[PDB]
Amino acid sequence: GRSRLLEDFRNNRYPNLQLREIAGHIMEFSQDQHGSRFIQLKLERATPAERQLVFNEILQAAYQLMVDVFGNYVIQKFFEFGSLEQKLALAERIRGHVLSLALQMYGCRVIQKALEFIPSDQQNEMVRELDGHVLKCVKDQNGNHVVQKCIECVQPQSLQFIIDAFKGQVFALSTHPYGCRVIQRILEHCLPDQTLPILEELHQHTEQLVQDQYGNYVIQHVLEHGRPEDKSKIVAEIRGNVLVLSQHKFASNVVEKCVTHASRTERAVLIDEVCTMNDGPHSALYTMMKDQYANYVVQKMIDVAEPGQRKIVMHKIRPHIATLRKYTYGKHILAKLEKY
RNA sequence: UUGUAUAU
Repeated sequence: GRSRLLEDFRNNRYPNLQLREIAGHIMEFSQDQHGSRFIQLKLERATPAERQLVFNEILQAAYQLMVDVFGNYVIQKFFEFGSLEQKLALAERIRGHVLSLALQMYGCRVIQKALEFIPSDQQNEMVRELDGHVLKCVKDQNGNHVVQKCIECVQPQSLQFIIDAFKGQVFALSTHPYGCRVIQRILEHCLPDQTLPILEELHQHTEQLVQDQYGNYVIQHVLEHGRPEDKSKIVAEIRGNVLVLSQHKFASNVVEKCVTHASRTERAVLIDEVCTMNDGPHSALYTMMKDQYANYVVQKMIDVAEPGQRKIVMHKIRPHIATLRKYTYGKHILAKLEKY
């Protein structure tokens, strides 16, 4: 299968091989483990003349290289360092194939790279080829990265169709391992008329979402980047349940984000809840300090509590200081107390 | 190494 030239190249007969010397052999080298790398390194410091020579041989069969295990890297390099005309030509070779490349293990990488460097007109045209296949792409291991990329690179106005497709299924997608990702990208880049519906559904299912393996990340995202109004709705769902959620493998993380990003009043109230409320033997705080997950919440509470309130928290912990040593997680609270 | 998610 390999030509003499490539054959000899792999055998090291050409230690000083230059781009111009593999003329007529570009496609072959590109689909070869070492040949590809050989081309990729020459493409970054090659005269636009040498680059065109390489371009001439891959344009026609560009797609074949896009879905190639080693060839997809040569195409990516042109989208990044090639000329504007070369990027546009490759873009034309992609036309009509966006969907299949987006779901392709190697091609999805080309699509993502292309979206980053082509003009808005070519981006929009690429995006439109996904019209009608949004959920299929969002749920695909390769395709979800292309959708995320669209969301971060394309004018949010051209993404409305993705928003339309997400309406009514936000809860379902927020617990999906790829969907939770796309949803976080939508919250960071889309327009208010587009994030509003998404947020309304996230609020509707906050209770289930904070406890979900993936949904908890979506909720934490809102706490770390959302508007105060959205952050407050989330904090309101958490209050009254601090103790229980603090002991949950997934929701405990959301409790921490609430403590950290809540308003001054909200923060004081969440901490007080566990300083006042009693849990069977002793207060909620004591049970929290001995728990495998809640001990982290107590520490976050010590860190952000205001001086006056930190004092209250310390006094609550104080009496248990000697006993804490006998518990796996209590010990970790003792360590935290050291600094204080 | 006291506790959870993205790919050549």
